[PDB]
Amino acid sequence: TSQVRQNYHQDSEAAINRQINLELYASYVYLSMSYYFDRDDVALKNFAKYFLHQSHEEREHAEKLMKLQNQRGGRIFLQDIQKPDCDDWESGLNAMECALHLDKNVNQSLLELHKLATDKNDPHLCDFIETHYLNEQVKAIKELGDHVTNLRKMGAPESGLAEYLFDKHTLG
Amino acid sequence: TSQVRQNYHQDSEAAINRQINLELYASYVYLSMSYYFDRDDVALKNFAKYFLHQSHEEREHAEKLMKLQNQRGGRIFLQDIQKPDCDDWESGLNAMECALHLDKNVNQSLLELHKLATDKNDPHLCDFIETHYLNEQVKAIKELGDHVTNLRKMGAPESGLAEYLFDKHTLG
Amino acid sequence: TSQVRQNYHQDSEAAINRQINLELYASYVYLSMSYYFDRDDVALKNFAKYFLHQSHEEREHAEKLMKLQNQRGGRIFLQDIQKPDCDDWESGLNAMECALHLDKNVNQSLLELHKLATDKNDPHLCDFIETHYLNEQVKAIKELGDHVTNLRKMGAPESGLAEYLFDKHTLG
Amino acid sequence: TSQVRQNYHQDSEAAINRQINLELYASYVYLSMSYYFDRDDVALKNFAKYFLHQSHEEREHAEKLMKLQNQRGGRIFLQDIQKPDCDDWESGLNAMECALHLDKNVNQSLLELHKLATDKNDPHLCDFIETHYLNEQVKAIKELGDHVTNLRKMGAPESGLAEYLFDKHTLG
Amino acid sequence: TSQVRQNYHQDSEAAINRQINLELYASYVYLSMSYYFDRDDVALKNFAKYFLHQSHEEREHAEKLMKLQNQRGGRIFLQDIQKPDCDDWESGLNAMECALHLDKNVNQSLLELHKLATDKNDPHLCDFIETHYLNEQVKAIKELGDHVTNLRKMGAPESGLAEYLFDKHTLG
Amino acid sequence: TSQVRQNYHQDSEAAINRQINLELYASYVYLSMSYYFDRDDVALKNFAKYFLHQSHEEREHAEKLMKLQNQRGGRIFLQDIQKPDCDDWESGLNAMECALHLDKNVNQSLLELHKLATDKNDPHLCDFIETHYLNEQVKAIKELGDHVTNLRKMGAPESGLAEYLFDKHTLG
Ligand SMILES: [Ca+2]
Ligand SMILES: [Ca+2]
Ligand SMILES: [Ca+2]
Ligand SMILES: [Ca+2]
Ligand SMILES: [Ca+2]
Ligand SMILES: [Ca+2]
Ligand SMILES: [Ca+2]
Ligand SMILES: [Ca+2]
Ligand SMILES: [Zn+2]
Ligand SMILES: [Zn+2]
Ligand SMILES: [Zn+2]
Ligand SMILES: [Zn+2]
Ligand SMILES: [Zn+2]
Ligand SMILES: [Zn+2]
Repeated sequence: TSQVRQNYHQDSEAAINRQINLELYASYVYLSMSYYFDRDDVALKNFAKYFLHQSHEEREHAEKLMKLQNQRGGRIFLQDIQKPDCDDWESGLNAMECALHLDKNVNQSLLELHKLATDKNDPHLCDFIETHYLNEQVKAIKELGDHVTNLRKMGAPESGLAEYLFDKHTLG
Repeated sequence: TSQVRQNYHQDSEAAINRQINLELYASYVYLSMSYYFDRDDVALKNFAKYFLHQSHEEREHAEKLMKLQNQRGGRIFLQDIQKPDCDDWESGLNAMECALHLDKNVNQSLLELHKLATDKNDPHLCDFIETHYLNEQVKAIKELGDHVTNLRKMGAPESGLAEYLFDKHTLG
Repeated sequence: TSQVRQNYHQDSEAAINRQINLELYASYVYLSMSYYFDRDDVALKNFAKYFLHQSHEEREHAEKLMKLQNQRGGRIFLQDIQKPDCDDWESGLNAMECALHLDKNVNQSLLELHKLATDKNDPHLCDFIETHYLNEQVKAIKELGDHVTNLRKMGAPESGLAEYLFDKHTLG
Repeated sequence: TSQVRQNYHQDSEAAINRQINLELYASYVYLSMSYYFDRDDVALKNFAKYFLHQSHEEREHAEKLMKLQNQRGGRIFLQDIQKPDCDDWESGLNAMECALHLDKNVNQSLLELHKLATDKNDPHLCDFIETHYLNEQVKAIKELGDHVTNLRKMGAPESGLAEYLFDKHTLG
Repeated sequence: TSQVRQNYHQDSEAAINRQINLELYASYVYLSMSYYFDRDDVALKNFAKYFLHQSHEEREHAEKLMKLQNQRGGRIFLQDIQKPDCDDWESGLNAMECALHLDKNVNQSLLELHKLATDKNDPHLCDFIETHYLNEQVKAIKELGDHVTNLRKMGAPESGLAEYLFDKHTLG
Repeated sequence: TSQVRQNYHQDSEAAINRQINLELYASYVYLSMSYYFDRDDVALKNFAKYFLHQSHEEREHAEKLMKLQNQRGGRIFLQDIQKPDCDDWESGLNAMECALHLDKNVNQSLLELHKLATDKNDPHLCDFIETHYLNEQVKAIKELGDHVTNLRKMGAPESGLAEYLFDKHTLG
């Protein structure tokens, strides 16, 4: 038991360690999506940049949870980072749809972490999650939804014109 | 035999002289492609600029090989620069496809030059080719492939809209 | 088969994909080592910074190989990133010893990749590896060896004084 | 027939296409002369620079004629660029004598082009040639004559002292 | 056996130690040549400066090889630096001829070192030699050849006028 | 006999030539000591810098004596530079002790040179030696003595802590 540990439940500790793995996984999915758009037969450079940015943010989120763990006197236990579900992400629209899905899954896990912190009366953990994670996640999900909507309305994925112009005018 | 000549095989000398002619030819093809896009009935000003830039780079590559020849104590022997295969390059997509083809043919010749330098144990020539030519060539080929992919996906050559917007948003 | 692919052997492609996984793994090991030094019962802030820097460099190395793959017309296939061997890295000296070991293992893999590229007469891949990877790896290994030597001479891991002063005067 | 074509005779069009080839050839001769002076057994660096500058100007002149062709609604037809008459240009004086000769031959062709434009009552072509080509050509020829005179008076080609000092004091 | 040593053959180690001695010797020859030109009965101040610069570069090359040795885990073994063959270097032309000769001898040794590194499959050593040594050596040899050519053409060593003007206009 | 020679005894000339060799040797010893501290199993970077600085100063001292020789109308005769007595300098303290010893040996030779110049009534040589050499040598010896004292008092060579902290706080 850490000399700093206070009001920090075993279950919260375990849940943070799960959250660290999930942020790392999300980072990995976005890394895979970015370089898919860097292929010579896909060639949408701003989709690639957009997803590489999201990838580095997810890693940064992981790092902040790892800092949180040590702050509270918890002990970090890392797990394998699972390769993503796809190697080939099909189109800019499909990738955005999969990103939206992934962000909601990460959000659900954040919400469950907050429920747990509430159940354990850990107001420091509750506020940490609300301050750094919940509103950022909500903004991301709204942005990914906006992107999906625009791509669909432009006639993606069928219109390669649509994905080309979106890359230029929205992601550029 | 030059007072500077050292470890420089007759065959390498001949092969450099062939490479100088090929870079000059590539310069010429790109020159022809540029001014095709400057015609009043083609009128894609950024395709024209793009290909004029590639043309001057090829000439610069020729000049660097000519410098290399003299550096090593070889003797430059120039040959006719052959007019390109086409006068009319048809479309922005077709021109990019022909540029891709040409760059791979030049790359193949660079690779054969490197094999020869290796077979003759000429590490200075090997590194010259790797330093100035191989990665530049690989980048060019990846870029031309990206361009071809985007044009095709936008609906070129049939969509004159596609070639117009590509000229603006990618080459502009 | 990619429109850009040229002189790029199936085996090189596979070997790059293995190298991408290994750089990612090394990134992960360093991430784990960094936050070990951020524990309240370890508390060596510059060891933590040092290893976090190495972690981000490894990720950057992975990203550059992923770019290389697409450049050459290869296809990126990602694998799980394995959790590191330890959760608790014991001391600054032990962590540096494990870092040295890891960097030599990564170097060995780089060397095998270069042998393969040589055997396949792929001078572009040979030079890529020499330019970005081999000398950087040699510098890292020399630096980690210097660090290990100094820690040992100061009386680490037994002297907590030694690890404290090294963190201040060398890593600070 | 181009939508822009006006008062532009078939013969003028053909003559411009001949002029483009000749400027390109002159560029090539000067390129060859430059790198002759870059040989380790010739080694007059400012003769080399001087002739490389003239080479790039000739190419630029070719490009301006190609622009002219398209401006008027003509169609560019490129021909082989013939290798120059010599590989070895003998001395700085001899090269200047050959440059003088070449510039007068190019001038003669410019004058014949102007006669033709006059005979076809094409005042736009007449003025184009007078504005960009005739006075520039006359200056070049006067300069090359000045250079030849000075080299001869200094005792070139026999005095290697003379060619060395001219390179320093006039071309440097 | 060094904790950093990897893929570094005993023969490479020995060959680096030989190369360090040769760069040091070349430094010494150039030092001797410089101060010959500083004699009151020779008095060519820019020949003296030129050769002193080359001398310090050679020492710097030695130092970089010594760094390389330690980088790879090799052990530096220094040998006597032999006094140069001459005390009196006769003329600016003769000194340049001897410098050319010396640089080719050093180049030959560099090439043999590269053959050895290749035979031992040491791509790090191969690239080190190509990156820092081979092109620098080729440039030096081309420059020394240019200098020899110009001196000879001006009428050195017989013309003391020629050596005086070369010192001013080329080395100044 | 040089047109500039005046009041410059054959013995002084010979003694200067001996002094040039000794400064060069001292330069070499310091060069060897520097790179000993650059080994991965020694790793004291500021000891390495300190001794490399001393090395370049000794070379500069040699060069100034060579200038002196020519100034006075003497003739420089160079001898082999002998490899130093050790390859492995053992510790920072031992290296400083050997440096102190070497500097006193060089000082003794300077003093004998001054006695000779005095005996030959060569006030220009006497003052040259006093101005550039004697006080610089005395400062060096006092500094090396200070360093030795501090290392000994800190518990070097046995305390690797002592050598590490001295490198940081005194040589850094
Ligand atoms: Ca798995
Ligand atoms: Ca709150
Ligand atoms: Ca033909
Ligand atoms: Ca596992
Ligand atoms: Ca290389
Ligand atoms: Ca012909
Ligand atoms: Ca000897
Ligand atoms: Ca000896
Ligand atoms: Zn996140
Ligand atoms: Zn090229
Ligand atoms: Zn790496
Ligand atoms: Zn012209
Ligand atoms: Zn050298
Ligand atoms: Zn001294």
